[PDB]
Amino acid sequence: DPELRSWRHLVCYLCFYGFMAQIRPGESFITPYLLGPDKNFTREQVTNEITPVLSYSYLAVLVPVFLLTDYLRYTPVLLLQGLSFVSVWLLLLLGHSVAHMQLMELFYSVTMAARIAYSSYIFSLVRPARYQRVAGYSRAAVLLGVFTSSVLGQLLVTVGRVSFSTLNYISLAFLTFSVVLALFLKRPKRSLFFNRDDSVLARMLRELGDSLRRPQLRLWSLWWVFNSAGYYLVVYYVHILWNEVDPTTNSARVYNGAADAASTLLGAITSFAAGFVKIRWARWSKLLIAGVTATQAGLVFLLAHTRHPSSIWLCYAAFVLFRGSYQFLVPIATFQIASSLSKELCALVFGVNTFFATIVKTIITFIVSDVRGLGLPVRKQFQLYSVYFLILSIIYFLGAMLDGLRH
Ligand SMILES: Nc1nc(=O)c2c(CCc3ccc(C(=O)N[C@@H](CCC(=O)O)C(=O)O)cc3)c[nH]c2[nH]1
Repeated sequence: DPELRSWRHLVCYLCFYGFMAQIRPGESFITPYLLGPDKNFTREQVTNEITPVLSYSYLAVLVPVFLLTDYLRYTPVLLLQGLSFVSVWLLLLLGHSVAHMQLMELFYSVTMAARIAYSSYIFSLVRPARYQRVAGYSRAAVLLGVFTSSVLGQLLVTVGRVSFSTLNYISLAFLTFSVVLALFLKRPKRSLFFNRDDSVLARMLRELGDSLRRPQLRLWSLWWVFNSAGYYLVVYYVHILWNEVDPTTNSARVYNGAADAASTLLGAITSFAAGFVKIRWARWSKLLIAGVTATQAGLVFLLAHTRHPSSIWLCYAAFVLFRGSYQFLVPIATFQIASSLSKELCALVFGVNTFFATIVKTIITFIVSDVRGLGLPVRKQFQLYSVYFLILSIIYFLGAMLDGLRH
């Protein structure tokens, strides 16, 4: 039996690791570094040979990491999320070929599949009577981490006047510190699926069938499969589009970290404002999806049809508002799906709704974005993502009227 750690020395260390694991100052400046004068990649080599591997590998490492999170009891996947971080920035700084960058998207996809390895780690580390206070602190330390990583990434690049290569060495110093902090995390002794002391498969699938016939779980899983697949396709490719609108030689004029800190801050407000409307706007739920996906159709169209370099600040605001539109509906989706679900069925449905959204993200990425598919440039393929949300916002508006006229 291992010694119980001090309680105030654990929540302070869960919040300090969860803050320091999000410090990647050169993360918003990966694409202006790859497309810059430091890396020798063509604009069509990044958007068609490199960036679709971020979607392919995330389909390949999604299942494995989702199962190894519960099998290894959530600590070596927090180390694998930090060591694949080091392997991304070791390939940013030392990789030169296109295959070295497709390997970098293989290691970045491990860090995206192991993003739930920290929210589900505190779920199994902390007793349920004490969980909602630590999960409130650690979600505030993660959100403070991804905010100030983009602020420190911006102040070093704009105010500090450091290069993108020096910023990736500052990021590699913060990332080897996050591997050291992940070593001293307290590994749990019982997980949710594979390391409990006991079937679970029988309890879930008997409850999954009865909870699949709810018209709030099906509606917000259909949102999670399709509206979140189009969201990350805009998120992966908007920095390639900002390198087309404002191709500035100076790194201090980039402001990619100022737009990924504003969309973190605006995404925090819309996630806070969604806690007040997740239970009461459940009636007008298809109209809330169609009202936001129509806004997400206009902002991608506004991104796809700005070509003047002085209107790059409109392209930053059309993405901060784009992220804030999606982060408004995620706490509403998280509640309407997981309302009457078991905690083992929350991790199964959200693990499947992420997996089905990654299949849709892989199918579009291969057809629209890959050089083996259509090979479209970032500006033309942002016009197909604009009519992707418009087709989605038509279906949820027709679904709000084909079921709004029944009474
Ligand atoms: N060439 C190239 N360009 C890139 O942009 C890139 C990246 C970043 C891709 C990436 C960025 C954010 C999220 C994501 O899921 N974002 C989260 C959190 C972000 C935050 O909090 O700031 C979200 O849900 O918004 C998912 C994926 C890795 N390798 C790359 N290679």
